Amino acid sequence: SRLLGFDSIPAATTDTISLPKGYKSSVLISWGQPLHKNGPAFDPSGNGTAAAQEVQFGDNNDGMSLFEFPGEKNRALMAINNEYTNYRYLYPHGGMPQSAEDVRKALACEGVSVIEVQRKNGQWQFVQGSRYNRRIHGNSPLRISGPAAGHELMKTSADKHGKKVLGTFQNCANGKTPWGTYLTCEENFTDCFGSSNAQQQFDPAQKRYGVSAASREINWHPFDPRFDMAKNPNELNRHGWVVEIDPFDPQSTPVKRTALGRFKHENAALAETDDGRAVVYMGDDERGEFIYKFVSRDKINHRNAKANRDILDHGTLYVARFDAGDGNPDHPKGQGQWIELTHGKNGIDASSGFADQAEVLIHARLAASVVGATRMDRPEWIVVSPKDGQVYCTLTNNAKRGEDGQPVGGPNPREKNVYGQILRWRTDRDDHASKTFAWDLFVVAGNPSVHAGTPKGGSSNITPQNMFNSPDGLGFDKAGRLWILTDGDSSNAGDFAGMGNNQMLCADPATGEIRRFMVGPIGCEVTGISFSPDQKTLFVGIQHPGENGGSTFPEHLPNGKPRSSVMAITREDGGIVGAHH
Ligand SMILES: Nc1ncnc2c1ncn2[C@@H]1O[C@H](COP(=O)(O)OP(=O)(O)CP(=O)(O)O)[C@@H](O)[C@H]1O
Ligand SMILES: [Ca+2]
Ligand SMILES: [Ca+2]
Ligand SMILES: [Ca+2]
Ligand SMILES: [Cl-]
Ligand SMILES: [Cl-]
Ligand SMILES: [Li+]
Repeated sequence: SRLLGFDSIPAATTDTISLPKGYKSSVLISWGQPLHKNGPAFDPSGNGTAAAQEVQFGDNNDGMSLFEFPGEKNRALMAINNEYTNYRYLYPHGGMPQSAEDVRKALACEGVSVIEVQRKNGQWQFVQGSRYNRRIHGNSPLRISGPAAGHELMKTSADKHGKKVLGTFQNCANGKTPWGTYLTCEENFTDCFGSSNAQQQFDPAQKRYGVSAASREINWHPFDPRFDMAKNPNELNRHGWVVEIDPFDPQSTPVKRTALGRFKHENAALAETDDGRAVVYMGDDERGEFIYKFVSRDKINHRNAKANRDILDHGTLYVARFDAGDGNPDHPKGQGQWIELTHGKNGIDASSGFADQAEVLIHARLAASVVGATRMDRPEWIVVSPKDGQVYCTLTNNAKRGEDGQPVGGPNPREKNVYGQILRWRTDRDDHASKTFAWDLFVVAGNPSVHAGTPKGGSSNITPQNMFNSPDGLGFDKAGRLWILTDGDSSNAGDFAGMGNNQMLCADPATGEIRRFMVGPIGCEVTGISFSPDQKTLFVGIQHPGENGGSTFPEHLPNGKPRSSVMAITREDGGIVGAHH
């Protein structure tokens, strides 16, 4: 291959970072790092306060973007998501929150960490004390904008006007706009809500989004009533959005962009129509949910960044339908289309339960079911090639594929899918404004050591050497290499025998060739990817090392506490990461 400059590494089970010959890794920043001058040191005992956590790097770092600093090649800003927390390590008691301060501490872990990084002797390092350093967390004051701002469904007793919301949490992955802003995506936000009424009767929209009275083992609602559906049911509507942040303005108020719809947002991939309007491809990460596309009303003003202030408030939301494909067992190919989610179109009207467009966006999942969107195997990250504009989407797995309502077909070709696949599409005429596209399965993950000669063995670009499961994250570099990050079963046993710990692989989109590049430590997932502008440093996140108690990464102190970290990968020779030596 022209693009793959390293040899595929073996799978690993060690509590370390494994890389190819000639590569090195360094910890850029870890959960708990104070961001400001004289800030509170990380306390490995768990006794750190919620107020200190609000000024420290958040937990479980996930999607991230790097922004070049105008006029200074040795500076950059990074906006890094903090998705959730690990109660076994957050609290001294190691269990569920026991107080309002414990709840505040968990909310402080989540959100976004904006940091400055500087280079000295080729090595990028965190700059504690930079004026750009900032935490945006679960209790931060945010604004709501777009078509659902101010709607009755967005009003609560604490916010009677439906335009001011506390926090962004469950921040999964990201987007980077061409107007210098950062998009952060609220994914499993519903897990945080419960009810003080164990017999609460949830309405169809609440049930579709998966809320329950017990919460999904988060248990904030007994201490903070904002999360108690018996008292503040509309608070559920004020989360599950894409949030826009300006990393260069530390006093700016982040904005929830309701025009992009409400669902369990994984990431937000940017592209542009041939007539210059912004496009945002978005996955809803839940078994049997959909893939969405937002197209702005107005043209992007590339040379006047602030003229795009509210470009994401006006536009059109679509959802995908994919056909059955050609039935190819290895490389199925087909067509699909984008179906508009607008009140008064495609059967979305009062006869199907939608009074206005705000309700269509707040309950986008329901409107998408009305129009006949294709139920997918858990869409996670979406990326757009900078070389040819083709779009790539992980479909991480779907243990329920084949049950009633989720038939096997087209881009979801296997029942009880434990491995996942990567879906690709090419917008017609290579114009992102097109309502139709051609699709193919770029890779169908599998285990040819266990299941050779069967669908569970994967596609022919999968071998026992490079095999992996549950692709989640994706990233392109400027050369056109496609980086694949995994969040799968790390047991290295049964269906996952020989896959080892979670990992990162590199692929050539034009040939389908995939090589394993990095293996992460015990209990982690590999998530978050960004490159330095010169492409000589690849930044990648190690999330929840030791989720089940088997790691001390990265400090490796005796009976130590593992910490999610952002790693800086470089070549010892100083060349471009992934390229030939
Ligand atoms: N109690 C429960 N009921 C229903 N769905 C659940 C569940 N616990 C987890 N899930 C969902 O099942 C899927 C698999 O769970 P898991 O925690 O393994 O996923 P994950 O690590 O992929 C989450 P993420 O998408 O943030 O990376 C996810 O989509 C998760 O949201
Ligand atoms: Ca993910
Ligand atoms: Ca995942
Ligand atoms: Ca995960
Ligand atoms: Cl179709
Ligand atoms: Cl573990
Ligand atoms: Li253009």
